[PDB]
Amino acid sequence: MIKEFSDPLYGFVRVGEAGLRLIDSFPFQRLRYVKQLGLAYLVFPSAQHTRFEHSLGVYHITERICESLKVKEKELVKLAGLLHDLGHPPFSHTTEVLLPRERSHEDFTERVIKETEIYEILKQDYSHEDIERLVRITLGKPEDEEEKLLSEIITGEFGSDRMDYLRRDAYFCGVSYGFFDYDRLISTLRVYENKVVVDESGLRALENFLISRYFMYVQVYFHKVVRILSIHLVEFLKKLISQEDFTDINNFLRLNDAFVISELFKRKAFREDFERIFQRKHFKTLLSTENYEKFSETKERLLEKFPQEKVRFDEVEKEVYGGNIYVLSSEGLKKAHELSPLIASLKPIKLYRIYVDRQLWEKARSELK
Amino acid sequence: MIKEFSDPLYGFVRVGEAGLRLIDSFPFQRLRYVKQLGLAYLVFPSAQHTRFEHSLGVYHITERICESLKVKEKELVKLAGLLHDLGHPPFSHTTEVLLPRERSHEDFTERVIKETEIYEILKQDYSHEDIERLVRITLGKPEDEEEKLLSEIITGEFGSDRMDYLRRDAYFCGVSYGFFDYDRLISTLRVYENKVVVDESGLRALENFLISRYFMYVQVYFHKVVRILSIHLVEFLKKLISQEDFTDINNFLRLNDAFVISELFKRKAFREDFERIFQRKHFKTLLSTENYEKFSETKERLLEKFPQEKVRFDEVEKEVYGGNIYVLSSEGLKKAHELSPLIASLKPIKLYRIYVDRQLWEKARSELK
Amino acid sequence: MIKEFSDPLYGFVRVGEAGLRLIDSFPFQRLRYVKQLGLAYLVFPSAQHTRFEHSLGVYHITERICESLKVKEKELVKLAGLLHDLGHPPFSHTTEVLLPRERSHEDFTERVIKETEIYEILKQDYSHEDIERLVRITLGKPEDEEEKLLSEIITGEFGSDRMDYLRRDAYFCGVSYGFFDYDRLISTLRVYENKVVVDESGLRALENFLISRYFMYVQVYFHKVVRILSIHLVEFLKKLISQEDFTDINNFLRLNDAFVISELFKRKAFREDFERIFQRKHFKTLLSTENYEKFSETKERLLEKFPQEKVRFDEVEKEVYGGNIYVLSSEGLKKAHELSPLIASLKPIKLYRIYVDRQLWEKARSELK
Amino acid sequence: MIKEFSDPLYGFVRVGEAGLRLIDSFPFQRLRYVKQLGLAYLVFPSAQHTRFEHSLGVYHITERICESLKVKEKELVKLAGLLHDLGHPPFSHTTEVLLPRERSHEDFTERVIKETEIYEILKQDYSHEDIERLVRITLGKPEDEEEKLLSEIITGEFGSDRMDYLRRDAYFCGVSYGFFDYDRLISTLRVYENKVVVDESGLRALENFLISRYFMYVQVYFHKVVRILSIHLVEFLKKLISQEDFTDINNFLRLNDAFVISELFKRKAFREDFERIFQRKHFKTLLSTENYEKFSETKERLLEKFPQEKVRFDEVEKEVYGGNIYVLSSEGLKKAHELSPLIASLKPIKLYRIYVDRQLWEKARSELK
Ligand SMILES: Nc1nc2c(ncn2[C@@H]2O[C@H](COP(=O)(O)OP(=O)(O)O)[C@@H](O)[C@H]2O)c(=O)[nH]1
Ligand SMILES: Nc1nc2c(ncn2[C@@H]2O[C@H](COP(=O)(O)OP(=O)(O)O)[C@@H](O)[C@H]2O)c(=O)[nH]1
Ligand SMILES: Nc1nc2c(ncn2[C@@H]2O[C@H](COP(=O)(O)OP(=O)(O)O)[C@@H](O)[C@H]2O)c(=O)[nH]1
Ligand SMILES: Nc1nc2c(ncn2[C@@H]2O[C@H](COP(=O)(O)OP(=O)(O)O)[C@@H](O)[C@H]2O)c(=O)[nH]1
Ligand SMILES: [Br-]
Ligand SMILES: [Br-]
Ligand SMILES: [Cl-]
Ligand SMILES: [Cl-]
Ligand SMILES: [Cl-]
Ligand SMILES: [Cl-]
Ligand SMILES: [Cl-]
Ligand SMILES: [Cl-]
Ligand SMILES: [Cl-]
Ligand SMILES: [Cl-]
Ligand SMILES: [Cl-]
Ligand SMILES: [Cl-]
Ligand SMILES: [Zn+2]
Ligand SMILES: [Zn+2]
Ligand SMILES: [Zn+2]
Ligand SMILES: [Zn+2]
Repeated sequence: MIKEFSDPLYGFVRVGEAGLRLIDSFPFQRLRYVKQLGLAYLVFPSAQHTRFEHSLGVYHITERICESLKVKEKELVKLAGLLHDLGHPPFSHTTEVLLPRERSHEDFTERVIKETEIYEILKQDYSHEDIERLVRITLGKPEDEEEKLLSEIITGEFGSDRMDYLRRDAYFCGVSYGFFDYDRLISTLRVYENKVVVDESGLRALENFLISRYFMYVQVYFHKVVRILSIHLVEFLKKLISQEDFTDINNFLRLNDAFVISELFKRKAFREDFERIFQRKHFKTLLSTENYEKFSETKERLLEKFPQEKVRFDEVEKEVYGGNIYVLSSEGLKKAHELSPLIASLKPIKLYRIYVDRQLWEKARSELK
Repeated sequence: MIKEFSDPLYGFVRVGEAGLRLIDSFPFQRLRYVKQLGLAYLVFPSAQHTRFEHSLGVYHITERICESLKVKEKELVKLAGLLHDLGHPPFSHTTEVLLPRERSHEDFTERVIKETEIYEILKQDYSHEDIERLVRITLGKPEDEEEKLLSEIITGEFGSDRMDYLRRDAYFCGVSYGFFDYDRLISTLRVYENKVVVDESGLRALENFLISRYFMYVQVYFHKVVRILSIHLVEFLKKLISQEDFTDINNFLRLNDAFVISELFKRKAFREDFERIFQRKHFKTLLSTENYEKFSETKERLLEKFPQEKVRFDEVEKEVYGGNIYVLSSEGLKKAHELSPLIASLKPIKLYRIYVDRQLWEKARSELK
Repeated sequence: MIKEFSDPLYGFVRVGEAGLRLIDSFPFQRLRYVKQLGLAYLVFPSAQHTRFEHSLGVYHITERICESLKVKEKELVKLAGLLHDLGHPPFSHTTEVLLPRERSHEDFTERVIKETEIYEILKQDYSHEDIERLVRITLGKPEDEEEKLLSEIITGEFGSDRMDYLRRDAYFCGVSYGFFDYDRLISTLRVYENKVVVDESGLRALENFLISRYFMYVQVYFHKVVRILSIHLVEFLKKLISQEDFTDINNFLRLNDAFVISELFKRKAFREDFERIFQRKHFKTLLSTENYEKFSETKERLLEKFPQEKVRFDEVEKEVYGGNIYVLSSEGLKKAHELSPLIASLKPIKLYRIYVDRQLWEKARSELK
Repeated sequence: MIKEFSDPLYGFVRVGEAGLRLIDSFPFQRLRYVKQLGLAYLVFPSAQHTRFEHSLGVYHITERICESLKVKEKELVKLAGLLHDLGHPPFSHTTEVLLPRERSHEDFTERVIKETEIYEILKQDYSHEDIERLVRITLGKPEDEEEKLLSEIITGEFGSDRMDYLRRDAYFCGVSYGFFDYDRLISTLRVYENKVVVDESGLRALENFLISRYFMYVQVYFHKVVRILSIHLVEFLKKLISQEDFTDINNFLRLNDAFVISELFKRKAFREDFERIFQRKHFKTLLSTENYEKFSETKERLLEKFPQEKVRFDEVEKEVYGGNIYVLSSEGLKKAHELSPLIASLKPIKLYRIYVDRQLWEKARSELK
């Protein structure tokens, strides 16, 4: 009826019968073989956590938020959270790689829910219409204001998805700045005018959350080496799937880290990809800057001199505060930046990197600056 | 010879023989009877830590920083850290009330070191000249470059004094928002051009340190009730020291928290002081705002209707980053804001408060809206 | 209506209107001036926490346990927990000192509840009969099986009193072994046959709790120096109160740490007490042993040779597991030691100490072993 | 020259050039593909940590212990710590299945060090003789007293190997019951009479270490489902290595977790193995008891009615304290139980389990009661 799972992020996650049935299905079990952070373990060696544990964590936090917000459709929203990652391919930024292969561009999460045993499991407790609702909610495609609130609980600025992965990524990578008082923040959330908002008692908790998110992006998600390994990985994965066909969902489901890593370790047609990823031959950071003009002028000089195939450019950006968070004050709604100098200080992260083939690095360095 | 003291911040603090002799003296033991945060325990109940434990913590953090920086004169700077608080008067913001009531203005820390057994104790290990250098170092008044480096270790922006109190204040108040473990920050410190600077590998640790400091200010030091209690206390302390004579250092040494409180709890002349501070009859916050114009305008309308005696004003304007921290880059020494857009962007804290006698509070409220 | 208090042990403690009224009374405020651990700060310098914060913590944990156990009289039990320490005198083991003074030997907690403004505050919400019930519950003097369950929630083996002070004492003294997963233990508690019992899912949590309790006793409560300072303190306090009269409860209420410490610091008739406690002249540990026979034979030799006034003996004992804890298993109640080798291993702590005047220590050492 | 690796257990692990050259070799990188705890992640989902991170942690803890103990041959013992796992075969309890399938029985750790690039790498820094000493030290087979001391640092009861895995296993499994920070224990270690011993000031830290180890055994290593999964895995692994030839070391090196799992997930011969391990069809626990007689009697009645193939038995009998740890007292060297009644009293863990095919489980249950 209820089973407990140890999770070092929370203590224990209690899961009821519907979640357990889903957990034991083949598509959910597959997530144990998909690292949350892809190749990041090559930089942060303890980053071994998988999408399976993250999905359990999302279910847990979704439950907590639904409890705090007194949401009526609690069980349906918890399952939406649990199943949020079913269609995630192995690695980072590789949904954009898979989608253009299949003719429909149908989201893989929607497909795994509707085309596998997951669909049958859900029907035990829900109508097909409620299942369509859970698909909209989990994919962030609400059709009305009711679904919008429920979807925000998982995918919003305070969503259970983000709350779990920020803390889980911090815990495994070893980044103490990524922790925030999730418990206190959840307790200060309110529904107001069909929005999830923060009570003014939660203003420090909100600051801490936004700042923790800043640290995770600068330290881990935008780490210069994590990014170039991902660049090499995606170029490889583009080749591997180039003639693969996803009309059969089982060709998606057979995609896990090990499958891709094995093709890389064994086929000699991919030796170059293999070296760039696994033998420390990734292109080397020539420039990392917050100054777009400096980046652009260096990029231009390099491309005048070096062939394009020997360089890579990466422009990364993330709003730390997107201007759309309300704080419920004594005098009604206000925007968080009106009340917080810290939130008021927050600007988008903008980082520009140039990487070069290890053979040309010295030449590119001296003949360019 | 070497004794260990339990300290929940650090595990144990190990102290050598010179430090123990100093710890055992009466002017150091006095610090056990002066709360680090004065009356803050009336708002944050667990803020019971004293200047005694803080001083042991400063000694321990000074040791650590000297170890990281490979400082020659380690023992002397450790002792300068240890004795840094000898001249502190009970509660907060009290130095400025005692100095005018003393003819020459001499710093009480220097007086306690020179006019009590502390001097004889230090003379066992240090020359007359090194004791004068210890005094300058501890007061932040160096006369040369060696003294300036050593003084920076204790009193600088991330000096051992601040590193200990920010962490200890958070630990005892219960402030779960900052990350307060500066082991990483300490490890990335360097001496360059005779300054304590941060290596670029410590940029994130420096960001975390400045954010943790912002949280302590907004949550604790500038808490609106903490501030009004201190306003009441300081008014009283001035009456109590109308014209006390500090020519005899023992009249300073007898000032501890219990002495001040007893003088209050007992005398019928000081009854309204007692009520405002200890019977929860402090002036009530009418306005707390970040807008100087709203403050100025409310102050005007208010002083039209009510007498000055029945109101108190408080202006807090505090820099979260002072523009004077160096980071050692591969390109040489930079200002921290030159390398961290986030630090470059941290805004100052600006808060304006108006407090009114609790009897007139409802009267003042509706008469202003 | 609800006020939040920061407590580093829990985050925030939320207190309703009845608790707030009680908190702001003179007898509850007095507890801010009574250190939980008495003179232990002379050994563990950060042990500055007071009975005021402990009482708030007891209220908080009582609420949590009542919630987990679905107790009907939740509010009355929470207040019983909040008011549990009202009659605690300053220091350790000094209730046994005060009781024989007053003619009635009435418990001081009962007296403070019934003879001060506390009584009037409680009547706002409860009948005098319910107030008598709260007195029985808080003092562990239940009159029937209903009251017995409620009283166990506060004063039992898993009581909220113990759960708070073990963790609070660990947090402030700096003893990491004294922490246990209080949250998990509370969640596995059950009421069965009018007893608080532990579900079998909580068996590890129970082991951890009992072991944490072991560490606190060996490291802190029975620390050899903590004990001899308490021995000197109690002998002093016996003198101070010898002719004091407690028929007026205000003579109890004026007893706080500062009052006693001041009599000690200022009256020269007590110079010897003062030195033994505050000038490092406490009797020195000559023998500390688990072997009663070795203790007894050494005690006899010393008393043949030295006058009794120059030695002190201390026999300390504590059951770590008292054989009276039930675990609700699949096949009904069992005793914890049937299921746990760790609990099965636990024997009473038995420690025997001899202390001697610092003048006779060397003579006692050589002329005795 | 010196590189830093994030490790959530320690902050960062700093490695010098000899260690980096070893870390970058293929036999060391293999360890990234072998989970520390085998199949435990099927019960404790976050148990994803690998032998790679564990080996870096052993290197780091070895460094720390050499620093505390002032060990001359620090670099050599650190490298012995680093390479300790080179010969580990994927999953748990697998050494004993590989050794009989290899003619001479030579330890695979020694083979990997001598028969791969590891040897050439070590020869850059160490003589032929020091490499033979490193091998003995790491295998716990010393030939003299220096080698024995160094080997104790890694493989002893509180060796760096155990200190790291107990803490790392707790951190990733989520075991909140022990205290697993052994900084204090390390600081109290001494070398006496050429043994690693504990100073009496570390008696409590030693008690905590042994209790923390008890918790890991009862909660994780002896978890009834963890044990049955390993029983199924080991039966399969034996079939897979019926007669594989390990004369070529590359046939050992190609054994990682994914290789074993692939061999299973794919071949139709191994289908019931696959189901028992990966499709939650493991034999179900019929009996778990501490009573050998109940075990023996249930085993008998059971084997009367059901065939051997449909049942599995497991006997676990593990010493929580082995009687062979020394504590340096003021009276000289003692056994730990001579000084700690609690350690003297810790009982062994004894657990007997009977598991049955999940089809026959209800049939076996009521036929036995
Ligand atoms: N060399 C090496 N570094 C690793 C490994 N795993 C994690 N790391 C860390 O991640 C970083 C990888 O960057 P690297 O490829 O060496 O390029 P770098 O930025 O010039 O040092 C290193 O600095 C290490 O701190 C590993 O297996 N080998
Ligand atoms: N009333 C009261 N509040 C306390 C006490 N100790 C700490 N606090 C905390 O102090 C804060 C504000 O106190 P209060 O005097 O009631 O000011 P106000 O509520 O802002 O008008 C609240 O967070 C209380 O939780 C106490 O003894 N009495
Ligand atoms: N000397 C000294 N020790 C203190 C003080 N506060 C805490 N301690 C600690 O508590 C212990 C007190 O014991 P002490 O009176 O010195 O007798 P000891 O057991 O022989 O060291 C010391 O070992 C210190 O670790 C203090 O003010 N002075
Ligand atoms: N059913 C199931 N349990 C899991 C899984 N991963 C971890 N667990 C935990 O594994 C434990 C026991 O698993 P199970 O196979 O159901 O054995 P049983 O419940 O004791 O018969 C429970 O604590 C689960 O919470 C999973 O994928 N499926
Ligand atoms: Br569920
Ligand atoms: Br209440
Ligand atoms: Cl939680
Ligand atoms: Cl990736
Ligand atoms: Cl995010
Ligand atoms: Cl010293
Ligand atoms: Cl103050
Ligand atoms: Cl809590
Ligand atoms: Cl005491
Ligand atoms: Cl107790
Ligand atoms: Cl090295
Ligand atoms: Cl295994
Ligand atoms: Zn997600
Ligand atoms: Zn200070
Ligand atoms: Zn209590
Ligand atoms: Zn190992």
